[PDB]
Amino acid sequence: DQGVPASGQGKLISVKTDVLDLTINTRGGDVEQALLPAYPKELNSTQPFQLLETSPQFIYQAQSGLTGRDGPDNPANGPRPLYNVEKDAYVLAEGQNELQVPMTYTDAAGNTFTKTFVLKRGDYAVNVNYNVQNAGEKPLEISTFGQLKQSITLPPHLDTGSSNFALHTFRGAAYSTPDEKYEKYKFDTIADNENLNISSKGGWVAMLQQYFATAWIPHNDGTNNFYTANLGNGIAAIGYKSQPVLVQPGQTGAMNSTLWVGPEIQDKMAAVAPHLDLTVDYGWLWFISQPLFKLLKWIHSFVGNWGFSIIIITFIVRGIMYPLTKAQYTSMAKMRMLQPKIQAMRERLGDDKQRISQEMMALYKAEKVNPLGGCFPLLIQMPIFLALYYMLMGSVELRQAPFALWIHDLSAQDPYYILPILMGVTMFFIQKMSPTTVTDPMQQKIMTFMPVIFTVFFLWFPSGLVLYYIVSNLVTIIQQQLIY
Repeated sequence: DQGVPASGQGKLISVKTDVLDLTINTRGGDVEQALLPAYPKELNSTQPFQLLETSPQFIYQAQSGLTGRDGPDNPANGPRPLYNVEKDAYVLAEGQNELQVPMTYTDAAGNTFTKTFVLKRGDYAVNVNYNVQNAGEKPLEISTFGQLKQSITLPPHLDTGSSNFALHTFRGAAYSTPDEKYEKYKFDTIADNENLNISSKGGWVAMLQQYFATAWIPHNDGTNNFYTANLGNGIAAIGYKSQPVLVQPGQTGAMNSTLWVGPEIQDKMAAVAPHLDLTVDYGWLWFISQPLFKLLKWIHSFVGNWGFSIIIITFIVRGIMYPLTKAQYTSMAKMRMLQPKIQAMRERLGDDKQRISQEMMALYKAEKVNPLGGCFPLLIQMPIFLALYYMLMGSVELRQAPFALWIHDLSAQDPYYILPILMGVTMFFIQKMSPTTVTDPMQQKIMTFMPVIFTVFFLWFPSGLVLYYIVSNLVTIIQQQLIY
């Protein structure tokens, strides 16, 4: 049950469905390229997104085969199997929901091995099935393997735009085990030859990027061997080897596995394999971004527009936090009332900062007013900002999602940078109509600059996030115009 073959030269065939465009090497049955038509390469582009790729500058393939004592893919048994395919192109026909691509190989002793890819319409989980006919008079020991192979360094077009994200979206390997429901493996750890070597009863191995994932999900009754491997020259690998299966003389056997190669849609992935939906990287705030997205998607089932759904989610969470905003408003009201007492205490005590502080903090403690003051609503807005940010940057459904007028991508920044200036205009409205609890000119000096510093803040942030806080502060303004 040991030994994974290297890539071999062979005839290439195409396999097309409505959502997948695969190139498959007949030697071994590896997927060398995979295109997703339902996801354009970039906004306003007719090219499909390229997930798997075999290129001189970059490699990313999903390999599989039969290893073990008698597995033809085992290098100890010779060269990789050169399967025979009847035609070079396989297309999903109209009215047909399922497409099968069989590949056969007969060894010198008469044993036949059939690798058949089974695809279905609108489905990103491709089934890789094996059928082995034993011709000899002693059993065959066969083990299923599946390997994901990719260059460690992404090709130059990797990064642009002056590190718009302070921390990039994750790109690397990951796996799941009945003991560890989801763990991540860095390519750099693999590059240092510190490899994974664990057992798992079921589970899956995977490779991840911002919006798309590849994964091998074994289907057997034994204990698999999940592994990573530094193949060298900057090529990382993760995969699995199944428990060996015996095939007695004159008997036929069947081995199954599933390959996911598509977008990180949690609803669709959770049905293919348990915990597979966790491949989406919601950052450290996973426990709030996943609920936020689930309800945002729930709103999308009614409105049908992701931007308006973000406008609605702002109203929802402005309502859940209204007692907190009203308590802070009550707190800030009493800070305005105590300004004459704190100026009179300052002129009574003199230049004694310590007892001025204790007396100010004690008077603040008697009638509950927040010592943090004006930056407390900025403090509690810090998790929701990061939560919504990781939700927009991690949800494939929001990728290239339009809103209205000049916004055709809620996940991307405003190309005209008009939304970040609009939010600064609303903040300039807020600070002017509100008493803004000004007491010292030094800290007040930066408060007049807050509209523009916070404008250039949102200049490199997703339009869907800027949109949220735009209508969030329109709710703030509408409240104080209706009270006054």
